[PDB]
Amino acid sequence: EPVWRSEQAIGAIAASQEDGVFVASGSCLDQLDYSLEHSLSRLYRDQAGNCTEPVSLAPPARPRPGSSFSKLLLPYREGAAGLGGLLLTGWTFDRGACEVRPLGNLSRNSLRNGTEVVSCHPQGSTAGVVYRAGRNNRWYLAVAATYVLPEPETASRCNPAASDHDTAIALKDTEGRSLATQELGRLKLCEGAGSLHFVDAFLWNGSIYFPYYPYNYTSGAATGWPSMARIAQSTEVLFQGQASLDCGHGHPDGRRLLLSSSLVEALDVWAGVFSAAAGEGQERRSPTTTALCLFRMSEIQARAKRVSWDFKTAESHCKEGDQPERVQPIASSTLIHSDLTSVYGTVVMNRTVLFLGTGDGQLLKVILGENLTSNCPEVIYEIKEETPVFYKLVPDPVKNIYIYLTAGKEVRRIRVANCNKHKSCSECLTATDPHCGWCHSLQRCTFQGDCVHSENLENWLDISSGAKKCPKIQITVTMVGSFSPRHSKCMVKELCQNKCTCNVMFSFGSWNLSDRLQVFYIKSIEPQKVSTLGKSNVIVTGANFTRASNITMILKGTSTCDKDVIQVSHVLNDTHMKFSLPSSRKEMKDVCIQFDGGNCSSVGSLSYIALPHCSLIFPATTWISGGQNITMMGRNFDVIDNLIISHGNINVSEYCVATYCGFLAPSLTNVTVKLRVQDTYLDCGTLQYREDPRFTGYRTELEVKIQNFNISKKDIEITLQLNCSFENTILCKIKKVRVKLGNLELY
Ligand SMILES: *[C@@H]1O[C@H](CO)[C@@H](O)[C@H](O)[C@H]1NC(C)=O
Ligand SMILES: *[C@@H]1O[C@H](CO)[C@@H](O)[C@H](O)[C@H]1NC(C)=O
Ligand SMILES: *[C@@H]1O[C@H](CO)[C@@H](O)[C@H](O)[C@H]1NC(C)=O
Ligand SMILES: *[C@@H]1O[C@H](CO)[C@@H](O)[C@H](O)[C@H]1NC(C)=O
Ligand SMILES: *[C@@H]1O[C@H](CO)[C@@H](O)[C@H](O)[C@H]1NC(C)=O
Ligand SMILES: *[C@@H]1O[C@H](CO)[C@@H](O)[C@H](O)[C@H]1NC(C)=O
Ligand SMILES: *[C@@H]1O[C@H](CO)[C@@H](O)[C@H](O)[C@H]1NC(C)=O
Ligand SMILES: *[C@@H]1O[C@H](CO)[C@@H](O)[C@H](O)[C@H]1NC(C)=O
Repeated sequence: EPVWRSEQAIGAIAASQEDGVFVASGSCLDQLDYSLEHSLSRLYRDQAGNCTEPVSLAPPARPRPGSSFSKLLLPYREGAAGLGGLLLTGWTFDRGACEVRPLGNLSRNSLRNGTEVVSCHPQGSTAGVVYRAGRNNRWYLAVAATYVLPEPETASRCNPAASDHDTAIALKDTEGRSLATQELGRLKLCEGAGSLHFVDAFLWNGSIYFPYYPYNYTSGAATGWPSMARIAQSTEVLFQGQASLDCGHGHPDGRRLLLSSSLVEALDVWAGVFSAAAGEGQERRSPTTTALCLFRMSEIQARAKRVSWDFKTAESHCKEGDQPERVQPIASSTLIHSDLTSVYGTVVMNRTVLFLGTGDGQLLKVILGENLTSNCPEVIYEIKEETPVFYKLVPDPVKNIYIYLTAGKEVRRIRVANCNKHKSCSECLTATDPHCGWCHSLQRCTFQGDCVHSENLENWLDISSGAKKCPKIQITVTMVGSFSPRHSKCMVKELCQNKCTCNVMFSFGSWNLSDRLQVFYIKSIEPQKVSTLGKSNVIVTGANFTRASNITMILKGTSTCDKDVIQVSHVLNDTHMKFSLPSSRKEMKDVCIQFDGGNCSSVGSLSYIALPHCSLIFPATTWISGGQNITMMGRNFDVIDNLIISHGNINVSEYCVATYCGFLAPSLTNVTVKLRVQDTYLDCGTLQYREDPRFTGYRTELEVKIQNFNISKKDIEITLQLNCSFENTILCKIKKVRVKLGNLELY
């Protein structure tokens, strides 16, 4: 689990074919080894050495588009004959400058500079892709960006000249001086829809696609349909069409933000993570706001009509004609989810694998079925801090069993398949994980490369064989399935034979095997933040809760995973009933309640929550007398059942909200406190108890002298304006006097 922590939040990341992993964090761009251990080299773009962000960037609402300083960062020409690869990096600084440079030692001279290539607005979108075009097949760079943002301050003037005001897509040339854009190599804009935010750019079937969506950077709300603009893969912009993408299924007003994109290459299927406006961070965060939608590139390629809806065309006016066709996703695959942030699709052993990154630090992968039907996603890796996953996942190019998860300011290299939990064949083959296969020589569920050391390929049994094709005992007893060796020995108890041979045992040269109608009203439901371990007692308040025999609660979190259907635990007062929810995965499940018979009554959202990890303990030491409200800062404290103080246990109260919570130190000594939730106990540092401090008094004004404890004003009560400092004793001054400290009251 090798991690690389930057200092400022990651702005971009790419992975070269053989030159390491480039990560653009703040003002500086680092290159690392594929193990993310040592920054082989580093470039400073703004000022030497000091690579702090010149200005402050507000990390906005997870649905809202982020902001960074490194707009473009993409390697190309790599794997050439003799020409070392190139890296094209474009920054916000210097009017959106962009430099080509040698892919490798970063501190080498930039070959060609260039200005106004990428958007110079830190929150403006930019997405680029290089390709081959021209009579001599030069390397061009198609860049779609938000050049003009209506936020120019008279100090510095980013927004390009009045001629290039409405420019969205430009076909730069990586050879010409300063990356020159032709006259016709640019795609104009319609000035009505607010701005456009481009998410991606990729090549498919001789064309470039730019998935975007209209957007109001001032307001923060999408102002139209997420769309895809399709351009001919040439030297001059040949606008070939534009098509809206309709992924608002399962949500009232629809999903109009495009959070991330990825083209599943060998499948010709685009895969996009859409979301609806989730208020301010998480206030309208519903169980169905985000949705992974899969589109057939053929349908987008066919349905995109050249209409002047968002981009100026030479044959119409802005929104004075047709409206763009709405392309419908592959219906059997759309995966709804409360918080999705990024997607990356690939194909392994002729099976689509879509890794997804959720807004709470989960990387979970789905494996599409036969007719591209999605399975319920397995959670691969979880970030302990639940930081929203950066919207791009990059697969390790040199070892195809890794992927580089970026989150906040930390990058890490995580395997793509958590197949160590499978202990048998069936566990390894019914899960239908394409990366994982059973291994006889090791008798373990593992990757391919980790067990193809014996040259007989059938040693590592994969899924394409089928789950039934592992060895088993057959009755006249024999071995069935696919074994590695053709020589074994059978022994039953007590006939034995050898080899393909004949309690039961089949032993091989490397392994072995052995076997011997009224109304119904719902006031509310509490709590609404159940920890992942479930909750034994969920109280639903309402009315007439006794006029029914079979009352059920149905929770649905993920449009692919099944539903949690439960019966009422013990029907209390006709106004109150009580349920018991089981363990699940971190999610925000919808809760309907269906009585004896009828439609579900959607009581409201109900969010499972990660276990409470304990960050810090504010005082961290108090007098053996105690009584000081120790404050604990952490995450997900609202779901805490209660607290334990183990040394003998001591029950103590709690006064808490989501992130932090306090409690009077009751020990009356190094004690360990533990959050208990649903019969489980997690640790929280250690509180130490020492003797009460000694005092000396003097004197409007009052001066006191005391010989570890971090005493502060609200801790002390002096009745007749405290200010203290250590001078060694330690003197504290305030302008029949009484002083209360914890539980000790004296003078
Ligand atoms: C780095 O540069 C930024 C420019 O805004 C400045 O605010 C910061 O103090 C500098 N830090 C150091 C260590 O030079
Ligand atoms: C990169 O080039 C500089 C320039 O001399 C050199 O000092 C440095 O050692 C080089 N680093 C690598 C990793 O090639
Ligand atoms: C920008 O372009 C000029 C023109 O060649 C060059 O001198 C300068 O080094 C370039 N800047 C960077 C950061 O490469
Ligand atoms: C939406 O965009 C328009 C044009 O950019 C702008 O005038 C308007 O102020 C934006 N919305 C809000 C609420 O400001
Ligand atoms: C590729 O583009 C051509 C150009 O018209 C089109 O006819 C063809 O259908 C496209 N390929 C696919 C798989 O749709
Ligand atoms: C019903 O009993 C529960 C406890 O079992 C209590 O909290 C609630 O207030 C009671 N409601 C009525 C209407 O009696
Ligand atoms: C010292 O006391 C202050 C007073 O609030 C507290 O915030 C802090 O956590 C204590 N411990 C330190 C500074 O190590
Ligand atoms: C301790 O502090 C918390 C918040 O910091 C507060 O809610 C709690 O009531 C305090 N306890 C005492 C005994 O002052």
